[PDB]
Amino acid sequence: LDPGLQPGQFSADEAGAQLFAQSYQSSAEQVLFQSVAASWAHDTNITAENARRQEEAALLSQEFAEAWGQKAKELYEPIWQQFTDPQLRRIIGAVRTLGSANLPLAKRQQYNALLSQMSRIYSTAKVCLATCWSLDPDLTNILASSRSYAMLLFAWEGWHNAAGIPLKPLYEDFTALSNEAYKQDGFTDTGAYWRSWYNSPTFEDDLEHLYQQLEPLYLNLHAFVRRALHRRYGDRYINLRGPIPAHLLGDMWAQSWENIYDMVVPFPDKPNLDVTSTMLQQGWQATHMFRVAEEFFTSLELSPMPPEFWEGSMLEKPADGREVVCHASAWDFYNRKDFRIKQCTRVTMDQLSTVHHEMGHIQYYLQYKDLPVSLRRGANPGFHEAIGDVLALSVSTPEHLHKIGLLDRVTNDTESDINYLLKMALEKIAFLPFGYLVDQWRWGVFSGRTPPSRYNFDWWYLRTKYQGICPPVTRNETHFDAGAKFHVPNVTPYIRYFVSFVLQFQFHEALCKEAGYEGPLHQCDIYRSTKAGAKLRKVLRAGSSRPWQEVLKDMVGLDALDAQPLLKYFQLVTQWLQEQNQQNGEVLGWPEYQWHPPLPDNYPE
Ligand SMILES: *[C@@H]1O[C@H](CO[C@@H]2O[C@@H](C)[C@@H](O)[C@@H](O)[C@@H]2O)[C@@H](O[C@@H]2O[C@H](CO)[C@@H](O[C@@H]3O[C@H](CO[C@H]4O[C@H](CO)[C@@H](O)[C@H](O)[C@@H]4O)[C@@H](O)[C@H](O)[C@@H]3O)[C@H](O)[C@H]2NC(C)=O)[C@H](O)[C@H]1NC(C)=O
Ligand SMILES: CS(=O)(=O)N[C@@H](CCCCN)C(=O)NC[C@H](CC1(C(=O)N[C@@H](Cc2ccc(O)cc2)C(=O)O)CCCC1)C(=O)O
Ligand SMILES: *[C@@H]1O[C@H](CO[C@@H]2O[C@@H](C)[C@@H](O)[C@@H](O)[C@@H]2O)[C@@H](O[C@@H]2O[C@H](CO)[C@@H](O)[C@H](O)[C@H]2NC(C)=O)[C@H](O)[C@H]1NC(C)=O
Ligand SMILES: *[C@@H]1O[C@H](CO)[C@@H](O)[C@H](O)[C@H]1NC(C)=O
Ligand SMILES: [Cl-]
Ligand SMILES: [Cl-]
Ligand SMILES: [Mg+2]
Ligand SMILES: [Mg+2]
Ligand SMILES: [Zn+2]
Repeated sequence: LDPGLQPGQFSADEAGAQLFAQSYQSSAEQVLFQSVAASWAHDTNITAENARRQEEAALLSQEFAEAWGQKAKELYEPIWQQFTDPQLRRIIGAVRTLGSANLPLAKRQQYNALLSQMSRIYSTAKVCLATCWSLDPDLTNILASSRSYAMLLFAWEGWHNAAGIPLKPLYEDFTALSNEAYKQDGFTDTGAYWRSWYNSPTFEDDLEHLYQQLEPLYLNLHAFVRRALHRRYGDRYINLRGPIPAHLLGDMWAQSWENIYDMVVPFPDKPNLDVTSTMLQQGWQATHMFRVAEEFFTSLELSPMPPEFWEGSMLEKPADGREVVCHASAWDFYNRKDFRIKQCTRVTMDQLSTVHHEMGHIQYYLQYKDLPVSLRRGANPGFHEAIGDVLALSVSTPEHLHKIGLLDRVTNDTESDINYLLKMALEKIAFLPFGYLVDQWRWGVFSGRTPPSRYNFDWWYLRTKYQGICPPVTRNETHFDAGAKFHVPNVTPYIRYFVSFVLQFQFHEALCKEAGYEGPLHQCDIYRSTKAGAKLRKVLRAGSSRPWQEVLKDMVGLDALDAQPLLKYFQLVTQWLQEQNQQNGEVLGWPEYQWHPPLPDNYPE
């Protein structure tokens, strides 16, 4: 470790810990920068050489964490928990938590190589027929636009086999090393460390209680959509009392159902609220999508994207041969200057939402860039996920789409409302069970309740339990279907997204009220509300300097996650779907839990 970066001397009392914390953060900024820079260099240009440089950058961060962490334990381990300044307790408590830097050097190298190899498997997997399809755009477009059961099945099976199977041995090894590292910091397993970010002793119970409120909305949406699919695919491929085959819902993971809106829209004679075809007819490209998203942010008197963002970002998939990680991402280089998005942008309405999601991450980075590096985080990780989704809620309204030229026809009637709320339910309510289950699966793997011998059995137990889907071909434990979802091999926690899909409606309600809007919540558009912008800016500028419960109280008037704003938003369609399902004599749920569809006659082709 370079001499500039090593801890010096500090007094073993609270006053010395303040000076230690100040000096830690000054050096950490430079270690953060070299780490982000090396991760960026590779994911936009996947080469063996860039992988090696990234592993070397990771090893430097471990050296730094060990040096300062051992210094913190030497001076403050028996006393920091009683320090009077709560912000200091948070920083010292983090520095004493060494993470993978607890691992001896050989195991650090093994850990870092596993993360590199797991990333590469996921982001270079292909499905082959001589010629081969990538996840993004090829398989993504098949799942979204094909209505051929056998083609959808070829893409779904091809992807899950190609990405999952080779990951399993690596994921087993990663899990053990990760647990070994965090156990030395005092956590029972890695999942307990991840959950600690929310600083709530009742986190898991609080989440389960939220899901109990939301589940009836999902069950009714599920039953209605299953009926719509039955009308298209027939009684052989859809069981009206069983789980939906997992490849028919528009998305590789059945996690958003937006793409099947045309099969479920209740009143197709009203305006077509999927504006993709109009974006295509009008010639939108990726740069238009990012500039329109930026202009929403500046309409609120939030910050434009700086030149470094436009000069450095990757906004389309390279067509010059390179392999890149196409999964969208937003980067803080921790130098207060460089902030970038990497997105393999496609010209679609749901991608326009994704652009806003990613720019929300950038806006957060811009607003807290001058805090100490350890406070340059969301008030909790769910806050970071909600920012862009909140703006996108306004952007998707038919009223806003009209303003930006994407929906000529204007209507304000009950049918048009049901159409819009149904479309939003396909995006937001359908996600909730998936958002919830992914880290239930991973928490059980980290705790050892789900050993390798049950990775897929327990995955599909949860997928059926919560989402009411089933795999369309037979799976066994050589399959590793969790590993075919980006966040598993890339070791990105997922419960942040369940939190953010609830939180974003709490934010929407608060901002709409601040903007002076007095209509139905689902028709609010906060565009050009500088008062809403100022209220949002306060959250963004706080970073993680204050407990999330108190930041939330200042913003929305309550100190807890609450499902009521989401329920208020959807109330009209919640009532409508319940009435429709009763009228159609639906079974809510999937009591034929064993059912799986047959194979097509000529399968594989
Ligand atoms: C789409 O249309 C709706 C409905 O419009 C009303 O209903 C239809 C059937 C016709 O009668 C229209 O002429 C009506 O306007 C619009 O929602 C209404 O928006 C207006 C604001 O533009 C709202 O009026 C405000 O309401 C404030 C709150 O008071 C209400 O709340 C009490 C409970 O405390 C409730 O019981 C009562 O109904 C009150 O009206 C009030 O402070 C303020 O001064 C103003 O009166 C009205 O409440 C809205 N109705 C509903 C049902 O939400 C949408 O704005 C319109 N959308 C678009 C995009 O144009
Ligand atoms: C680690 S980092 O430096 O690279 N920066 C992170 C953000 C740091 C936040 C600070 N803690 C990052 O960029 N992460 C990538 C991830 C990508 C997306 C992702 O996976 N979304 C989940 C769930 C989801 C969320 C919103 C939505 O509307 C629909 C689905 C998914 O698609 O399954 C794919 C497109 C939308 C986001 C992200 O932005 O959150
Ligand atoms: C687990 O499954 C693999 C994959 O076989 C496919 O999936 C099964 C669930 C089943 O539906 C099979 O009909 C599918 O072909 C099995 O490995 C394959 O076994 C077949 C024999 O059926 C053989 O021809 C292939 O070479 C094997 N490999 C592949 C990639 O297909 C495996 O035997 C199953 N059992 C175990 C314990 O892994
Ligand atoms: C990709 O990485 C290699 C080194 O691995 C480098 O020589 C090359 O310039 C990079 N390409 C781009 C477009 O940055
Ligand atoms: Cl965060
Ligand atoms: Cl999280
Ligand atoms: Mg789409
Ligand atoms: Mg989608
Ligand atoms: Zn995000």
